[PDB]
Amino acid sequence: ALHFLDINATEVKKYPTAIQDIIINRSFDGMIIRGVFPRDTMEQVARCLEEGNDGGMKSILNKNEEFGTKVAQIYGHAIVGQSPDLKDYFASSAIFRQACRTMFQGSPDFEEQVESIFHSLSELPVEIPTGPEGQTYTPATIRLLLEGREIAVHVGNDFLLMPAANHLKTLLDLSDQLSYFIPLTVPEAGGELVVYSLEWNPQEASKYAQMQEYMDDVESKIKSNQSQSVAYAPGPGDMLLFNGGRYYHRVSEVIGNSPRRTIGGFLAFSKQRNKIYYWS
Amino acid sequence: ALHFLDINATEVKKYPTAIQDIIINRSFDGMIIRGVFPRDTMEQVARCLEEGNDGGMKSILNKNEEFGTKVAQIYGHAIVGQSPDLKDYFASSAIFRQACRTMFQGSPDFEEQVESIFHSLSELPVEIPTGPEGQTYTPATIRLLLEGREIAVHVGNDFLLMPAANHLKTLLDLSDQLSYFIPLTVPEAGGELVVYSLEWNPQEASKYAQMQEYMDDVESKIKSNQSQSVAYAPGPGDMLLFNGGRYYHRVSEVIGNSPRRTIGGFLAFSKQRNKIYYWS
Amino acid sequence: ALHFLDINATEVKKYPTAIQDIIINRSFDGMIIRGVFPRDTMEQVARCLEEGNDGGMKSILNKNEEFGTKVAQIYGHAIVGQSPDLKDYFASSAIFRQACRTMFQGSPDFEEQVESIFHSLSELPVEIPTGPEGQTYTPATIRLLLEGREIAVHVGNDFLLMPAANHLKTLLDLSDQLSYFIPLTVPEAGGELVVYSLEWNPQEASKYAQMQEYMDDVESKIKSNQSQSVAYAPGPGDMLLFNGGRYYHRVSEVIGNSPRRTIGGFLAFSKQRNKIYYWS
Amino acid sequence: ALHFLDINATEVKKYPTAIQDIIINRSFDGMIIRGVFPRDTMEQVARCLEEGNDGGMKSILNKNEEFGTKVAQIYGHAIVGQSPDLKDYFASSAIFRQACRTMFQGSPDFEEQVESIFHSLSELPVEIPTGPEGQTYTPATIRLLLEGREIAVHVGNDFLLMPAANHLKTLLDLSDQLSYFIPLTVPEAGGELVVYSLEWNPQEASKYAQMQEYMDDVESKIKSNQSQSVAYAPGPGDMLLFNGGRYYHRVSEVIGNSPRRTIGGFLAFSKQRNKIYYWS
Ligand SMILES: O=C(O)CCC(=O)C(=O)O
Ligand SMILES: O=C(O)CCC(=O)C(=O)O
Ligand SMILES: O=C(O)CCC(=O)C(=O)O
Ligand SMILES: O=C(O)CCC(=O)C(=O)O
Ligand SMILES: [Fe+3]
Ligand SMILES: [Fe+3]
Ligand SMILES: [Fe+3]
Ligand SMILES: [Fe+3]
Repeated sequence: ALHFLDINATEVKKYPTAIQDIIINRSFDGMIIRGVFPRDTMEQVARCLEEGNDGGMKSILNKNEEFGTKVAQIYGHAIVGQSPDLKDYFASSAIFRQACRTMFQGSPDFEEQVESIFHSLSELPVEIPTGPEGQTYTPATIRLLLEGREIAVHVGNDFLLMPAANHLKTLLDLSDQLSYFIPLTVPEAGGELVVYSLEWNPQEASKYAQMQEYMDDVESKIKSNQSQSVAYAPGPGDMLLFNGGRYYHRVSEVIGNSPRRTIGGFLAFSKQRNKIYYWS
Repeated sequence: ALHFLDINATEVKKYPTAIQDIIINRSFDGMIIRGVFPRDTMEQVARCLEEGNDGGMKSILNKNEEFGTKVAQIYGHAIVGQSPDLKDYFASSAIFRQACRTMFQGSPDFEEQVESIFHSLSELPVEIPTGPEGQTYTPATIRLLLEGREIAVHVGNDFLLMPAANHLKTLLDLSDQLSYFIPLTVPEAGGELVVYSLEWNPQEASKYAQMQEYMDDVESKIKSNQSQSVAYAPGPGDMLLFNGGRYYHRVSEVIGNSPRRTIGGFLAFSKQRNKIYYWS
Repeated sequence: ALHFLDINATEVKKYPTAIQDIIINRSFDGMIIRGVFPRDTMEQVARCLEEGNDGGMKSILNKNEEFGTKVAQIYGHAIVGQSPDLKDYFASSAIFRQACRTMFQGSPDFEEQVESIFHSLSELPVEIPTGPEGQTYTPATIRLLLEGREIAVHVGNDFLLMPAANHLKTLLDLSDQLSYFIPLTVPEAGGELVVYSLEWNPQEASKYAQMQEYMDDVESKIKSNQSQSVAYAPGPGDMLLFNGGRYYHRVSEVIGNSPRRTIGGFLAFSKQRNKIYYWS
Repeated sequence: ALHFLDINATEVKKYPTAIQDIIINRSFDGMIIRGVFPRDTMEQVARCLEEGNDGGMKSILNKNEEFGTKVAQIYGHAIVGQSPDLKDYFASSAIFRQACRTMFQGSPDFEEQVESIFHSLSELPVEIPTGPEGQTYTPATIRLLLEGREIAVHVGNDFLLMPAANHLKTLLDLSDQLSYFIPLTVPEAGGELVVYSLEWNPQEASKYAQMQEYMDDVESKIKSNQSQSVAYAPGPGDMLLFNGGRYYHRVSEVIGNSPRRTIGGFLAFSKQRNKIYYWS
């Protein structure tokens, strides 16, 4: 995958076509924007969580008990895997927006930082979606991978077929959706983003029990031997931004004591490609 | 290879046994210390070079058109591969030290920063080697990889068999030597450190033309269907520290316009293992 | 010339107006400061050179066989007669500053010593010029006159019309510049500083091919019966400091085996006469 | 005059024939031995005088004029121009020896230093003459030139025709006598030794009233135009040693406030050239 930019956050202005290029033109596949947040910012935010001085965010922590101890714990309600009503999603999302502003102590505030990055890369306005009759979506979600845990293979564009999506399908240009995330703490080893070469293909994916078996099965029947995969491990405060709507991806198993705290969501164009919408 | 720590530079204090461990105990193979330098420092240093406002360092740049256009250009003379006199090495090394101190505007000074990091990791004293007749070795070297170029496969401990080494072998405990480097600028793609599992020794290394096709053997050497490799790409200000004395390694071909500027050298114990020596 | 003080370096404090006096008021013409350096220091420094234990200085020795065996060899690059770039000047100056500190083993360090003398004589601060893009100028230069050789007539203030001067002219008050030098070894005979009574006169000097013929030609057309000259021969560690910017001068042919080794440079005021600048 | 050595006191050992050479072979004319005494010693000795903490030497100071303000004040009796009895000479000579040993505080003792120097230069024993009836001669004499004063022209070898000499003529090999002196303090300008090229010539000297009009008168009658003279100015602790017995010589008029304090005497071979005698 030509998932390549590894850009200094500073020179982000040099790519005012970058989002349009990944989604629509598909000329490249993702970016690594280095230093979107100060490593200091990330360590104090990551410390708030670890103790409890967190603007009230322990109160939306959804350790995912009965999915086994092999998928990620997660602060705030992730819109993926929600009842199509969105009762509790719109609810936790307000808590998240507030508890987050607190923790970042405006040095620099999470939401505005991310917005200017997305702004500079698209040159369109950036908004978090307003719900049907005024609720707020959440701009992002903090994922917690404890040692041993991992996030399994999945694709962005399956969300377009999910009933919870039904509101946003009315707001969004139904292009590819992008993923983005910024690490608060990194693990000692592993726990790296792995993007597969293979594109969005629901028809053939569904015929497998667990979707990793689809990735494996492909990697046998394709035996050229380039590699089908490419893996990154962005450090604290480095943003990773990519066409996760299109490409199958995952996170490696976390090695060693220290967990992988990591905040982010998704990102896409809107109906008539005017605003840039970013949610989770 | 358990080339694994990915530590935040801040908590470098928690590992005061770390260097002895990589070299002497071989209990693990390397570290990535995140944020040894402020991203801000790294880009202004990189701007100084790129412009010319460089404390006079342009006068020791060695573009190596002597070797075809696939090896790195390099500021200051790297001690590896010099006539045993070290005349032109000791000279350029004096220029390096001043121009380098200059460029960092003591915010924070290169020699001082790196020294405290190596200190915290050993709790031994850290010194730059003084030459036979009072000269100075250079503490490091700025390597410049232009688009298309690369660094070929090699091992640190071959230096121990080299003529230019003859001085230091009197100064060093002849254990493993470590490599270390800090990226000033990162490329768009590629140009990543790849460390191979294959260890240092003198025998069948001698039997070739030379050495990337020692990563001939390397792969149909092994396999079950292992990894002979591990690959890293540290961002601006992130230090990479590893037992490159022991394991064969290289740097990927740099892809894309912007070049891979990178400052660093090597690192080892001293005759009766008290102070820690670091040079380039 | 009232080139007269022959002061014991000790009582140098008694003349805190001295530099302002020679340069600006021109109330007297120069000093001989006896014992700025220990005779022990001068013999051990000169022995480091003579052998090779020189902190790496042999590598900036510029024998000038390109000019006939009529002018002096010289360690380090003298700023006079340089391309206006100062690329190789600034480079050697870095080397010089290092090898010099080394050789003096801080007993007492060259730069520190010299600075305190210049300090006491002006009561202004003393600095070595930092260059346009962060380089260092050389605080001094070691001159080597072998037996038979000599230094030809010249004036300090021509440097003001030289293109290599273009940087410092922005830094200096464009007063007269003074010379200073301290003998490491003295020759058996000859090799003495000869300062002529004649003042700086570029227009009329330029009409001569060899500038000595200007000194001769004047000394015929003037014949009163005083003397036009005054000549000195300071022993090891004796500093000679005088207005060589204003007056024509030279060094006699060296007689006898032992060469005339001598370290020194020039000395001047700064733009708005605060700081004292000294270089070579 | 080949009055040339300007040797470092250290390497005085390299010339074990030098005294025999100046006196007997007349192969050269004199030496300047740099650093016989520490500048530190010289100024603390000079401070003792200037104050009064002088081991009692004020009691042999002969402010001298009886003779017009033409010649120098002088501590102790100089043997030249004495009653042939030597009663008052031998008496002041005892005083001088004690106050002098005193003032030097054995750091290094005057007699002992000078003796080792004369020793290294002859490889003969060195002694101060014991008088006829057990008295001592003085090893040296401290001369004091105040501002404006000077020493008139003279030759060493007239002393041989003087009645005050009659004793030593039984002691000395009647070769040439050398003069020697070491400055304790130097004046601001002038007050330098001038040795003329002209040799010892009593018959023709005696015909002039003032011995300078013999020097002027000669320098007119064979007007070629090299120079007939040579002039020296040794700093504190530098010894000047030369065949002043043979050549007419003098001291410049002292310029400026600070006087020219200076200790020294003469030096010659002994009857059957074994021992080296030195007195004043
Ligand atoms: O590592 C994360 O925070 C999530 C990775 C992922 O699957 C995504 O890009 O949404
Ligand atoms: O990245 C660099 O600066 C050179 C890499 C290398 O060969 C080393 O670390 O020893
Ligand atoms: O003797 C020297 O070192 C140089 C003399 C000279 O020309 C100067 O005073 O600058
Ligand atoms: O400076 C002196 O001590 C006197 C010089 C002199 O005439 C002598 O050497 O005897
Ligand atoms: Fe995802
Ligand atoms: Fe290497
Ligand atoms: Fe000069
Ligand atoms: Fe005399």
